[PDB]
Amino acid sequence: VRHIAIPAHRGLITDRNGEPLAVSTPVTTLWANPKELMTAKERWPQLAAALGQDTKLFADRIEQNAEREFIYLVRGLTPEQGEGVIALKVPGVYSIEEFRRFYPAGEVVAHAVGFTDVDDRGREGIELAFDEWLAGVPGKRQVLKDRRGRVIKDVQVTKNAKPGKTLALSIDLRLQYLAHRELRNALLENGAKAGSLVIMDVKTGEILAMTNQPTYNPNNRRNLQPAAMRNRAMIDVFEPGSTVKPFSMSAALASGRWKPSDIVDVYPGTLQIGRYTIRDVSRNSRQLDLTGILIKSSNVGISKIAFDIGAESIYSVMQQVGLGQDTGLGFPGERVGNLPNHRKWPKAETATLAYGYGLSVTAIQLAHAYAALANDGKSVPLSMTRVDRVPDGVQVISPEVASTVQGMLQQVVEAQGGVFRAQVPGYHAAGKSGTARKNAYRSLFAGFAPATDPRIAMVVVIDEPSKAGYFGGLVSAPVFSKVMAGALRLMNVPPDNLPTA
Ligand SMILES: *C(=O)[C@H](CNC(=O)NS(=O)(=O)n1nc(-c2cc(O)c(O)cn2)n(C[C@@H](O)CO)c1=O)NC(=O)/C(=N\OC(C)(C)C(=O)[O-])c1csc(N)n1
Repeated sequence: VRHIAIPAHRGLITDRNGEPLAVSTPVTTLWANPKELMTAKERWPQLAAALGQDTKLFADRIEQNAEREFIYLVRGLTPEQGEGVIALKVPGVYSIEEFRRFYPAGEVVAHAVGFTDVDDRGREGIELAFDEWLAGVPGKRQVLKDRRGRVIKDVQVTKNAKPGKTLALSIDLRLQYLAHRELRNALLENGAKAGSLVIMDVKTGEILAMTNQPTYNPNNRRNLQPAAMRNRAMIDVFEPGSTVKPFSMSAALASGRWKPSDIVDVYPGTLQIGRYTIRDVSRNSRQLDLTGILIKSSNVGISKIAFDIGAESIYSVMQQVGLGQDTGLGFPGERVGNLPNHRKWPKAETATLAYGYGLSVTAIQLAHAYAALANDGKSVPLSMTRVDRVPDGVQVISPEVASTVQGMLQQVVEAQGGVFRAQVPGYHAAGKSGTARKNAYRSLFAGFAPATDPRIAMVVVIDEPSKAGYFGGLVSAPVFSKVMAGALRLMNVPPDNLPTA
């Protein structure tokens, strides 16, 4: 070896407003030339001590490497700690200036941002996804050494290091902190195993927050529990159950065959389909209108609509809003779930599609589909980076149908017998609860606000709540209420439901 590499300064990662999320910090690595150390053995114990190493094990290491001209002693010290050991003047001890990431927000955005390894290479999250952008390129310095490997000098910088480039995420750290706190709070209030919360800008496709529990502090490389390192919002797939009923309803309203005031008879709350029985969560209904089917969350009601309009129409809307489909994000480990298709849809599969059973999605997909509904039926491609020019997007549901469904979902939140815990102080909001039997349950709420001129969509997933209440409208709805109330205020959306008159 006639060169040493010159590490490049890795690009700053910020939130959408320039708040630092991953910052390259100076550290110093110490290395030694055993051939030189072998001439200076009386110094070894002082050096061993400086390095926190056992005297005899350190001596054993040097002796075993006596034929080598390079070994690492320790990596990633503070500059001051490194200078401290260099100041001992032990022959054959040298230092290299390197970088280590610091993550100022720690566990709050750990799953989005990810982490680098000891060599400063991205290995999880955004650090990995945008590694090429962030990394820049190392330089090279030619060195002169004697025949024992003693470093005499730097001869010159052959190649200069090129710094990596700054990256501004879509995340709004203010919203990320709020979501993080409120998801953690709800997890603890419910004794739950895990959860995720996603907030999206419905107009721009930006992911404004994406938080999961459990989480981890990426600044601390000890312990490390891989289960806490899971970006569940992107990696965990789940059956969305009742939260997809608004897409079934969109298909119904688009077919020409259904209007909101139409009635379906769901008595006696079960419906036999050959060997399979559809069963409603509550079984105290006969006639329901279409908004009532959503309020009551009736699997029987949505199934009967599905039989009438056919599964193909429902599958198309779900596919178009992105359920079970690749997001087109860069993101390491992201899963796609599954939206089943059929050459010919049998009756059972038509019903189960319509109420979200036996298909699987991620929280990011579900939030993206709600964002399309909220954005007057126009889907904008997802982004984990700040969006300055908004892409054109794709009109997936007709604006009229989107408008009608928005209004129904506002009634789901606001009407008698609805999901009152999702109501957002100061604002009209809209959305739909779900509960999936995995007994072990996952509690869901998906929605957007304000209900007119929607601005943000949100999905809350609470995995295995362990108190007697486990329904999405009980467990996840209040998290939507609190997080939406804070997020809208932070975004300076004027309240559209303050008390009047
Ligand atoms: C939809 O997800 C569907 C039916 N379950 C729900 O709609 N849960 S919820 O919509 O979040 N929800 N339902 C109720 C509720 C319950 C009642 O007994 C009565 O009478 C009225 N409402 N609440 C309470 C709110 O009204 C308070 O405001 C809700 O929040 N899910 C399923 O069909 C699935 N499993 O169902 C359960 C009942 C969990 C089960 O079978 O054990 C399901 C769908 S996909 C899947 N794997 N499971």
